[PDB]
Amino acid sequence: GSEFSAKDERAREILRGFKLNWMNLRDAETGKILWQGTEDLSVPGVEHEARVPKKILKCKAVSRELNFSSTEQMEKFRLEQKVYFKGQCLEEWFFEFGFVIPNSTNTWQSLIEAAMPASVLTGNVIIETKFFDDDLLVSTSRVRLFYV
Ligand SMILES: COC(=O)[C@@H](N)CSC/C=C(\C)CC/C=C(\C)CC/C=C(\C)CCC=C(C)C
Repeated sequence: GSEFSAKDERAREILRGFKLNWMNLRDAETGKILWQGTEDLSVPGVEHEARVPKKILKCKAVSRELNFSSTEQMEKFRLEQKVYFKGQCLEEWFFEFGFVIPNSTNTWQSLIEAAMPASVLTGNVIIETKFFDDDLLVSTSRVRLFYV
């Protein structure tokens, strides 16, 4: 039993004012779109799914582009992602956007390098994402991946 702090309140404000507008993945060797979403995969407390083309597992590198809106100002917007296959953490990724202007829309591109078959991976891979503003944890969200 504790206070609902100033940090608890601001983390809640950032979450209620944040939306992921769209996202896509491009083959980094061709610049061509492999997968697009408009579903907000950022939303915590819902068990999200993504159905990506199995040919993605072939790519040496993919670029990921996010477009997001934030009513609240953020000093250092950043993501930590862990990739799980049946509970084993296979990858740990860090991406930094930086300062977010209040009531702004923003585009963010990152590069992911391909560090087992689609038959086995499909439905057994979870990406867990932690959304921070510096050291304030705003949300934790999870996406189960399928290769189709
Ligand atoms: C085994 O699968 C692989 O990852 C290999 N193909 C190597 S790499 C390719 C990239 C992929 C498939 C991972 C893309 C990531 C996804 C679908 C998760 C997107 C989630 C977010 C960007 C988090 C959204 C949350 C916010 C903004 C708070």
